[PDB]
Amino acid sequence: IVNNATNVVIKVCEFQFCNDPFLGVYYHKNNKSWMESEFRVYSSANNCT
Ligand SMILES: *[C@@H]1O[C@H](CO)[C@@H](O[C@@H]2O[C@H](CO)[C@@H](O)[C@H](O)[C@H]2NC(C)=O)[C@H](O)[C@H]1NC(C)=O
Ligand SMILES: *[C@@H]1O[C@H](CO)[C@@H](O[C@@H]2O[C@H](CO)[C@@H](O)[C@H](O)[C@H]2NC(C)=O)[C@H](O)[C@H]1NC(C)=O
Ligand SMILES: *[C@@H]1O[C@H](CO)[C@@H](O)[C@H](O)[C@H]1NC(C)=O
Repeated sequence: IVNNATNVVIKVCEFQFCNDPFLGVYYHKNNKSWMESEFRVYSSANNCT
């Protein structure tokens, strides 16, 4: 279950998970905006219904 700042996603797949999975939000100084930029959770996704 991940909330990637735009839509709630529920997936049950054979993920090859990273040892340090995370999400990365980048703050842009010039326009003072925060954007979702990094999605480091799974290296692969297969075999799921
Ligand atoms: C959050 O995750 C969802 C699902 O993984 C993303 O929605 C998909 O985005 C891709 C990229 O354009 C589309 O091809 C798919 O059709 C989308 N699925 C839908 C609409 O059901 C969503 O883009 C992700 N959000 C961010 C900011 O990365
Ligand atoms: C995961 O995906 C693999 C890749 O297709 C599947 O491996 C084969 O699946 C077929 C379909 O039943 C079997 O006949 C083969 O014996 C499987 N192994 C090989 C080496 O071909 C695997 O079944 C999938 N697992 C799940 C739970 O969906
Ligand atoms: C802020 O600037 C960056 C880079 O110029 C851009 O990617 C981002 O979309 C901008 N944010 C807004 C809210 O316009």
